[PDB]
Amino acid sequence: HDSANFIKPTSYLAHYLGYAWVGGNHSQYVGEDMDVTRDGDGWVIRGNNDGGC
Amino acid sequence: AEPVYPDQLRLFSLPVNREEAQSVKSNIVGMMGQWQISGLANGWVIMGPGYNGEIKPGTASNTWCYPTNPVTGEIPTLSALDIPDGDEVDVQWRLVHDSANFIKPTSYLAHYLGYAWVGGNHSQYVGEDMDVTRDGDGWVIRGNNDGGCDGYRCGDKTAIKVSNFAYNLDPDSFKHGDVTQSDRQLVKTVVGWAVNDSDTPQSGYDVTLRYDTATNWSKTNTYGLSEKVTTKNKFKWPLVGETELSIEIAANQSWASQNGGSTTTSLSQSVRPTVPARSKIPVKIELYKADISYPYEFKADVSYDLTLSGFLRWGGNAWYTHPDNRPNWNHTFVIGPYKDKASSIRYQWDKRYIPGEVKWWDWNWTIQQNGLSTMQNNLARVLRPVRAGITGDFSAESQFAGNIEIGAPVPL
Repeated sequence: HDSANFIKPTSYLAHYLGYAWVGGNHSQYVGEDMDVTRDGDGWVIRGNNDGGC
Repeated sequence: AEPVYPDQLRLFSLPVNREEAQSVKSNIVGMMGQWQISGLANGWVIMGPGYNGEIKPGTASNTWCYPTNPVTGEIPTLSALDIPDGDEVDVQWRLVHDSANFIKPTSYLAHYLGYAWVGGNHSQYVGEDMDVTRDGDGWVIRGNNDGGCDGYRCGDKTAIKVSNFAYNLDPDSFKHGDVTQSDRQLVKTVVGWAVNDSDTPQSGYDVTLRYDTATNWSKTNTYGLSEKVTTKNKFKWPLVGETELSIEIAANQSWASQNGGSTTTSLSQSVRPTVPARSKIPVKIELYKADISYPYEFKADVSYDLTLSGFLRWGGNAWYTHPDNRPNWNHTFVIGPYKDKASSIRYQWDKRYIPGEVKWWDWNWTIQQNGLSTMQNNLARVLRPVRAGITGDFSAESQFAGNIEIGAPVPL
């Protein structure tokens, strides 16, 4: 849940390597508007997709 | 950045962040009417049901807030309950027949989680008019049902079951008494001599006796196929005359699979004497099977398994899927040290801030219904430590018993 030391650096790496759409629908910037969830024994971080795009 | 405990959230109509709102989103959105909209900090808005909980930039007439200097709401620790000394069954009897320190706290927990009819027919109050009985190796506590009652399924009362007691001994307290033997049967003996005709003491001697026993098992599955072609003809041959000739060609395939296992028990004994110069020493070893018995005592901390069994109320219960068809439920908690997540009250309480961990009981629901301090005080009593002195007796059949002897030296 740390934005400046985890969520943004990781999002930029995915972006620089060529992964598409690394961000949510309420911001035009990389790593913004990301949702965090607990899933089994790990965690999943993904852009928010409740609105349109 | 920091954990958010939903019981601390306060809505006003005169400030929670976007990141905080998302981590406990389903609690905030649950506490909202359909089509309602409320504000968050820094220009953000959280929308209620019907908008599916959407968090977007915007404004609102009212705001979700979280207090300055919040609390964690941990379960308090109480001092230990002392039970007068006796054997295991006497100590168990004293615990389950205690009304103020056992029967009522346990009854209230079942009630707060949603179990129906936790009480007898001669009182309108929870935990009153309860009967206690001994059943096999455990105890059963249930409301008395000899008179009549009035309510939907009022004859289907909830039971509280107590079993699987365990002891954490104080390291310096354990003692045992005389060990006695009976029904002794001989397995084998050996006798012999160690002889030293040198001018120095010698310790290089060894006599060893060993006895082993074992069992085993296996299972096998076999499948297969076969194909055959045959031809037959008649011919006239020299001297022999008409002959029937038959030729057969065949092939086959087979597959098999096996599983198995075994167990072995082994016991051995040795004697290794030191023998003086110019002397000899006799030795002897014996092995028997025997029934073994002895008395013991110690001081310890008492733990147990607590099981709740009944049906869950239609109007609301704490099971995380909140069923409404009045199903029969059975759940076990371990009152004592941690073993697992499903059975640990402290684990589940402490993790109530993470929605993905709520797989059994919903403790945020119980707080909303009864109050935070209500639930803290009830759980502190349910989990209170218990101590007692224990006396008892050990017995076992067909165990091993032995004897190893080094005799007096004889000069050569």
